Amino acid sequence: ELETCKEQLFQSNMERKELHNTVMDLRGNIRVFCRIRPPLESEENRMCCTWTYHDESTVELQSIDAQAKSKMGQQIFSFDQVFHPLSSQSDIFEMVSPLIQSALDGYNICIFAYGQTGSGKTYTMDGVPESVGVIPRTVDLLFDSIRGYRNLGWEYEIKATFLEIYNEVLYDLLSNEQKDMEIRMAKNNKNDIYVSNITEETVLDPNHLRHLMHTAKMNRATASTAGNERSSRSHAVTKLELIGRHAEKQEISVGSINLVDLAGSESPINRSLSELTNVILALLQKQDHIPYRNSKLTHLLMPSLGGNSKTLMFINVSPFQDCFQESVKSLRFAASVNSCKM
Amino acid sequence: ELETCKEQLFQSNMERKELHNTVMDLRGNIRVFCRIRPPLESEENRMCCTWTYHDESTVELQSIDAQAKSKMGQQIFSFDQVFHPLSSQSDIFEMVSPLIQSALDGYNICIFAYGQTGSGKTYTMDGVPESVGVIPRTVDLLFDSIRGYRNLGWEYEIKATFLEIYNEVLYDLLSNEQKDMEIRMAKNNKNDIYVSNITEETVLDPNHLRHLMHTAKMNRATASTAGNERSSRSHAVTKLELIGRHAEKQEISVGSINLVDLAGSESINRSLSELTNVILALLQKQDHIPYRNSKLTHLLMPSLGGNSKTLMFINVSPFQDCFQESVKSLRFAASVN
Ligand SMILES: Nc1ncnc2c1ncn2[C@@H]1O[C@H](COP(=O)(O)OP(=O)(O)O)[C@@H](O)[C@H]1O
Ligand SMILES: Nc1ncnc2c1ncn2[C@@H]1O[C@H](COP(=O)(O)OP(=O)(O)O)[C@@H](O)[C@H]1O
Ligand SMILES: [Mg+2]
Ligand SMILES: [Mg+2]
Repeated sequence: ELETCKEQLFQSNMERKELHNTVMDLRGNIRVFCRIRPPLESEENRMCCTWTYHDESTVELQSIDAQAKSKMGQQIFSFDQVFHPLSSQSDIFEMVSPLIQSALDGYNICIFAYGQTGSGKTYTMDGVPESVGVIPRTVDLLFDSIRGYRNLGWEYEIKATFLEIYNEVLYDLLSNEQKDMEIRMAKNNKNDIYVSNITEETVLDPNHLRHLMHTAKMNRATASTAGNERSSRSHAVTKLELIGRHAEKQEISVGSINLVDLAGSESPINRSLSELTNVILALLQKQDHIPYRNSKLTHLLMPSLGGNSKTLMFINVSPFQDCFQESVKSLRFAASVNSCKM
Repeated sequence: ELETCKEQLFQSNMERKELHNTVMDLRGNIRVFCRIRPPLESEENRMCCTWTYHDESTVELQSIDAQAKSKMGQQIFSFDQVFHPLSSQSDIFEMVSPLIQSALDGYNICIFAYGQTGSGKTYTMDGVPESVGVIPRTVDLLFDSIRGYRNLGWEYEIKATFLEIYNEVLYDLLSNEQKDMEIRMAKNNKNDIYVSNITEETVLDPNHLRHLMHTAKMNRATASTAGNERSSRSHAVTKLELIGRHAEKQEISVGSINLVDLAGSESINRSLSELTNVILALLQKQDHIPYRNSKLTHLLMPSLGGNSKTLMFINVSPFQDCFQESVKSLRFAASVN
């Protein structure tokens, strides 16, 4: 008879699962966001732009130059939402926690931080000890959720791997034992991908994972020091694969989260950056063929840009005049996107 | 030990509830549908119209009068869905069943069948012993759901009341004791309404209620028999009130289902017209809704409110001679969304 609790507990969750993917689907599946960051004490003598916020999801930006102002015309863009200099980390996390539950439910996620250097990706994805980013929160939420699922029969296992992509070249950031990795078809799924030779530790709790994350950062030997042309010009893919198994019932749940702290989008490899973009738009257009294998980064995420996959995308921008010319570019991508979702 | 687990059930269900309403919301909350009925053996020599189906949620009608249709511009309308002559009762019910869940979760529902006489309203809401309508299936679905809910701690209680509105006059279809009934502010909710003197039976199962529905139908002894300007000119409000109580937790769930079998739409109309206004008035987020301008809009005031969910069926006849009317029916729909 208590089977009727556990069995119906198995059933309410099954229904909860569909309502949620349905909500997810109507809401989007490929949402684009914008994040604007407050200027720093070391930029108090820096020139801004004029941020006009027409409604909670649209924003127009204008060059404080009254002269150039004439030939530029208009600069107005909308998104599924917009975050302004007073928007907290916890704010941005609201837009993400749902996708986290989708992964536990068996769907692949992809959160990308994108923008020109200085914009705020690293701050967004990782954050800082004072105000943690998406990844740190994602982990806590992940372990909380997992904890509960036990009472339902599901035993979850997390499998983390951390790497970097610098010039169409992959780097395990968990080992210094310099090897040669390759993106290849997963043995039990020609559609899933697998990286050969990566360190794939199985997280034991927020701790063990915070560590691993630290390690990955160090081994990144982040020479943001001298000629940093490296870190600001390379992709950082953190992947957590969630494997849920229900014995005495069978069937498993497999969903993966891919937290990409993208390279800076500025100008004078871009092989990926550009390629990544094409792929994204190519989907929105239900295009027949997506060039996933045209770049190490799209090949690697191929299985999470798929059909049921859900993608977040943050465009970070600096509220500064000198940036402006870039700041606009970052947004245009956002504008070119939603023009396809039409 | 169950006290750590079953609580997760009340806790789980709770979240299902929150999500369903979220889906309901994005979907609509106020959806307008369209049903076209196929011609009968007694209409084989009747003139149809040109039913163009541009996509599964849009359709264009046209006067076979190459003469008239060349003088009108067009005849095109889209709904949240459209059902054609081949659409079954079970099809329509799929559009409804979700709202039945909302009811049990504590929201107010309203299903309206609407159109010119002879279009399909009575068929849709009540149906026939062969192909039952929305109301019959709502009761079955309502009792199944209830039956499972027990295991979650909730005890549900249904409370039916059937009435008719003829000329801004309310008739209790469950008693022949001819009394005077009034619409007034509920005691424990000034926004809620309560009719005085209505028989309010507490349904015990599909039977008890099917019975009551029959009674209600007999006690309707309309003039459709001898002077149809009656039945086909009055409103039939069936109302099931769902009250769920969770003891050893407190908290109750109060929701109602209002099944309205509207009166013919051809140009009394005090209500039918008013009803229309009110509907549209909501889609426009208007400041003040004139709920008390008609007997129907005042009875349903609480089930058209904020959270409230509303389904609107516009039945139409596939006939040339109905044409001019069939377009008016669709214009209302053209303005809703
Ligand atoms: N939202 C913010 N609030 C406060 N400081 C921020 C914010 N966003 C970015 N910063 C600051 O600037 C730095 C973050 O780097 P970032 O702009 O993420 O990299 P890139 O755009 O080169 O990938 C941090 O040292 C942090 O103090
Ligand atoms: N979908 C249908 N399939 C078969 N018969 C139908 C259908 N719709 C309506 N009818 C028929 O016509 C009658 C229904 O009346 P109705 O058109 O609902 O009323 P009004 O439009 O006057 O409110 C029934 O006797 C039924 O046989
Ligand atoms: Mg950075
Ligand atoms: Mg009728």
